[PDB]
Amino acid sequence: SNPYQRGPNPTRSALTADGPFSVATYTVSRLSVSGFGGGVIYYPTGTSLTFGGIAMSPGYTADASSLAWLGRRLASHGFVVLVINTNSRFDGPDSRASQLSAALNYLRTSSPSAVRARLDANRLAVAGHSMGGGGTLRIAEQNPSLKAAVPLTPWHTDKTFNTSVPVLIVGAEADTVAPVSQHAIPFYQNLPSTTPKVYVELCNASHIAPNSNNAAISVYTISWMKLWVDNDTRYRQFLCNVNDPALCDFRTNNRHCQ
Repeated sequence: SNPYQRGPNPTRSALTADGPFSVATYTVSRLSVSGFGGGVIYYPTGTSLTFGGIAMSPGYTADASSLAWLGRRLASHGFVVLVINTNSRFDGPDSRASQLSAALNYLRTSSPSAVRARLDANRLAVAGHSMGGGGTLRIAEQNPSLKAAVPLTPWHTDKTFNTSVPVLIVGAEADTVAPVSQHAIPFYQNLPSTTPKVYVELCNASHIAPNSNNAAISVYTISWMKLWVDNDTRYRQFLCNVNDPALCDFRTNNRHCQ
């Protein structure tokens, strides 16, 4: 058996709404922590099981509420999710990477008792929007023990990231803030050919598509986290041999399908 498998057999429809786990929230004040700006933890309740953890970063001038829907969505499918606020809303992508690192260390070592009781500190991943997506790529470079990384409409002025962490990038076709031709697609192509990687492009979507309920972002983020954080091969079906009308491009080296 797989000891990390959680929840019933998935259907695509089930991954476009909140999942089977009830969700509690814990607000982390910025005065209570060092190395990042606090944020909000979404985590399963009404259960005795433990789950993998995810640290998520918002983008430039944005706060954790810009990703609240996705933190709740992920936690409801079986994850402990900390959506951070940054020390300053103006911090850049590599500063955001440092703060994801501090947030992960916090989850593992000094999170509240109710949160720590649901976390398997051995299985952690990262995600982030915009400059927070650039920070996701950088921390994946810095910490190869992470299980997965999902940069959402990522922005960074560096374009080559040497990481072995499995990466799924979400680009937005019509993005004029981090245009896919200058950001998402170069990040995808410049990742090592030996790293499991996937690129999905949302049809006629803008840079802020990740900041509100989005069925495609839901399906692919849940599935990538399930497959790699939980070793849950039941979610391969949503990531292999895909034809999704909400997508106008899908690329992969297919290392995750077997």
